[PDB]
Amino acid sequence: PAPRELEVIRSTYITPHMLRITLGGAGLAGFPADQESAYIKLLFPQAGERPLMRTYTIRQQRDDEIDVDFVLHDTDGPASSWAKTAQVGELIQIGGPGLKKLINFEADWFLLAGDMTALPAISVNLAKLPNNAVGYAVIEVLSEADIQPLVHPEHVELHWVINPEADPEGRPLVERIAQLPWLAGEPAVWIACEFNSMRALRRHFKQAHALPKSHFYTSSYWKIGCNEGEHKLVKQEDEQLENG
Ligand SMILES: Cc1cc2nc3c(=O)[nH]c(=O)nc-3n(C[C@H](O)[C@H](O)[C@H](O)COP(=O)(O)OP(=O)(O)OC[C@H]3O[C@@H](n4cnc5c(N)ncnc54)[C@H](O)[C@@H]3O)c2cc1C
Ligand SMILES: [Ca+2]
Ligand SMILES: [Ca+2]
Ligand SMILES: [Cl-]
Repeated sequence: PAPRELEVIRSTYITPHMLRITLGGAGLAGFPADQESAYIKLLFPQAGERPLMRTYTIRQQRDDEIDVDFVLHDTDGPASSWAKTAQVGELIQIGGPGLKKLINFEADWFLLAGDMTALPAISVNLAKLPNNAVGYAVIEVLSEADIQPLVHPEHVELHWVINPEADPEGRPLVERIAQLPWLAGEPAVWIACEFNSMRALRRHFKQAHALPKSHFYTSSYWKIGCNEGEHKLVKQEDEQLENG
C-alpha cells in the first residue's frame, strides 16, 4: 500500500506550543470518513534509508482536509521541526488512518487525562461525550498560555496541570488526579501521555482503585530521552510485560 501525498493548506498557531497544520489536496481522495481522534503516520526522508515515521492525531476532519496539531516540544525531531518550517503548498506523505480509541461511553462518570500530545484526542473525546456526562479531564500543558478553551459537557471539569519540564518520575498528572474526589458508580478512564507519567497513573489505579481494561485505557505517546523509534521498543516491551 502506497502513502498519500498531501498538501499543506494552512499553518495556524493555536497556542504558543501548539501549531495546527491543515492538510489537503487530491491525495486525500477516498480517505475514510469519521476519523477524528484516529492517528496517522507522517513519513520523513532519510537519505539512502527507510523513511522515518512519526505518529499524529487527526484533530479535525472536513470532507476536503484534515487538521493535525503539533506540540512544539523541546529537542526538535523530524516532525516538530517540519511543522515549524512547513510552507503552504508543501507536500508530505502519510500512512493511516489507524483506528481511533475513544473513551468507553458506557459508564457513570469519566476521567480523561494526558499531556499536550494527547490534547487533540482528548479534545475529540470531550466533544463527543454526552451533554450530561460527569467527571474530570486533567491535562498537562507547558504554560498558562497553552491552556485552551475546549468544548466539553458542563459537568465535566477541566483541570490543567502546568508543567514546563516533563518529569521523568511521572508525578505531576497522577498527583493532581489523586486529589480529585472519586464519584459514585463505575468510571471509564482514558489516559495518554509520556511513558513514565502513564506508568505512574497506571500504578496508582492498580494499587488504589482496580478497574477492568474495557473501562481503563492507557497509552504511552512518547518517552523522555527517546525518539519515536526508541519509544516504540519500550512501548512494546511494556505492553508485553503488562499483558502477560
Ligand atoms: C497515537 C499517538 C498519537 C499522537 N498524536 C500526537 C499529536 O497529535 N500531536 C503531537 O504533538 N504528538 C502526538 N503524538 C506524540 C508524537 O508521536 C511524539 O511527540 C513524537 O516523538 C514527535 O516526533 P518528533 O519527530 O518531533 O520527535 P522525535 O524524533 O520522536 O524525538 C525527538 C526528541 O523529542 C522528544 N519528544 C518527542 N515528543 C515530545 C513531546 N511532545 N514533549 C517533549 N519532548 C518530546 C523525544 O524524547 C526526543 O528526545 C502522538 C503519539 C501517539 C503514539
Ligand atoms: Ca464533577
Ligand atoms: Ca485514586
Ligand atoms: Cl504498573
